[PDB]
Amino acid sequence: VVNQSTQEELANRFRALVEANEILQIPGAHDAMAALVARNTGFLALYLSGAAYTASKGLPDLGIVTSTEVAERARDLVRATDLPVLVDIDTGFGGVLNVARTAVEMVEAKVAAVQIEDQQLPKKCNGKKLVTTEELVQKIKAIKEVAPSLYIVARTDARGVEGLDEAIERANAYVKAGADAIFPEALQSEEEFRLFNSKVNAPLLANMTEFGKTPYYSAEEFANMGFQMVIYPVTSLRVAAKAYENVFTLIKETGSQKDALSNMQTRSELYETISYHDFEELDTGIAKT
Amino acid sequence: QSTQEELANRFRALVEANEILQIPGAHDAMAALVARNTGFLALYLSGAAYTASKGLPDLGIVTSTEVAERARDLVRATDLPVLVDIDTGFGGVLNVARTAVEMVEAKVAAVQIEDQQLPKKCGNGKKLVTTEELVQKIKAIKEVAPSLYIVARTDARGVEGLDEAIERANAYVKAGADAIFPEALQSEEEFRLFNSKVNAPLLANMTEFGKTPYYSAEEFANMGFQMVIYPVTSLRVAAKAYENVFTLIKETGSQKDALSNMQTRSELYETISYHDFEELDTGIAKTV
Repeated sequence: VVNQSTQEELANRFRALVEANEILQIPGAHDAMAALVARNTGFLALYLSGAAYTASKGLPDLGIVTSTEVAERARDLVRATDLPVLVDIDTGFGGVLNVARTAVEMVEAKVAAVQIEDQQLPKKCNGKKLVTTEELVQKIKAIKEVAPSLYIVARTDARGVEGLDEAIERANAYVKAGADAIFPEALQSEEEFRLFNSKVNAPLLANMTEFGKTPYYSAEEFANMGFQMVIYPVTSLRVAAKAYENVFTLIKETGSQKDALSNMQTRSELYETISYHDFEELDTGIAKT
Repeated sequence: QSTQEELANRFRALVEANEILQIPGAHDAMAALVARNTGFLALYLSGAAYTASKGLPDLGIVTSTEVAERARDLVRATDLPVLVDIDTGFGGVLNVARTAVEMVEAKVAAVQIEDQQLPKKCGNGKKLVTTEELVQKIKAIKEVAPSLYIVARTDARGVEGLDEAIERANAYVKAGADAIFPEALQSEEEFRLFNSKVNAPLLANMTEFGKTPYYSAEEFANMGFQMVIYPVTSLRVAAKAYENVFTLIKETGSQKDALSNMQTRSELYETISYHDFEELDTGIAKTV
């Protein structure tokens, strides 16, 4: 709260990063603290996956979270860093109208971009089912209608369930509806990357998630195969939960945490990252005047 | 699963027990889950850990509603007794009443109130309220939220001395505090002398990089402590973890060399109890 950019300013800052020559590395941050470390690391864009946010709250990725829920966490990310944030919003949390509200809720939270997919949920009473191309298109039309200032990324899981060629047709159809970029989940080879890149006239997103169906290509490698941005969605929570495990086990069976001191953020680093000095100069600046 | 009153009396029995109660700080539900899986029987919600997780400084700028919110998230995920740091009650005697009720509704086992005087004037710094002022706040909680275990934190040692700290602590117990928190006692003889003249279960602050050495849980127990907290420890290890894997990704272009520092999918799978939700789904679909 010590001295920024508006939603469209953050949105236009996000587009230029995608339009830029170099590939846009987008790390996911489940909380505002992690968002700060990403900013301090040098990253220019932010990401919020439902998978990490749910796990952060101890819930499974089953769509049992509300759209407002995500908008609040996305707000903590923007407030703390003033960086362009890409938000995973599943299927828009409902029908065309729920998507519209979802879209507006994101703009209010000064979110630069959102990510909607073509999966069919809620699934009937553990499988990947898709909606009709028209159904997601309608959702895309709704977003552009109620929130034109919002950058759009469209996720398609058609490669797995339908096929490589049906995924491209869906992609180009999502593009003509208003989607600025395409998230093609589960492309299986370098050749599939390049062919998808050439057949679709839109920047491609890379899901660099761990222990998944994607080889650990470098960001430079994704850039040469036809991708203009790359995400590391659940990485933040992944290293965090592993760290809790270490320090908790230590305290539990040794009786102290004196062995994990090397794996900790010191007082000064917390102070600095949290910008205590800027809160002090504010209050003191008002004080001496 | 468990009611508030069941969780509160569970916290009480854990204190009355001879073995010292280790209470780690869990800034979020994920950290709370791992703490229970580690075998811990109680959780601590630090105001310093919470704020810094929300990218905010610990300057009393958060609401009691957003604290009870995160507190409830901790309780729901673990069904464990939770000790919540409510600072000063977030206002006058009236605000402490609502805060107490808010914590009860969030199924919180115990709360922690301070000697600190808030807000601080426009001019770092340290000052306290009057003894009568906090006693009134403790009295308010006992009246409004009797089902709530009360821990009173005093910071008189650093500003007013051990003498006033003891006199305040006993007045807090008289007000209804079930246990007390004596911040920053200077030595081991101050530990014993305080334990001697104060008639209540004592709490120990085992935070890092401070003026307190790293005793084991047993070493505190020998010195008379029944409970010891690890406030912002979970937040500290999470941050450095962010720093390492991000610097890796930014400088290398991949997270490949940090795969050994990550919780696997299957470990995350079993952590958030995905198996039980799936059992519930088909447990409904197959009964009809």
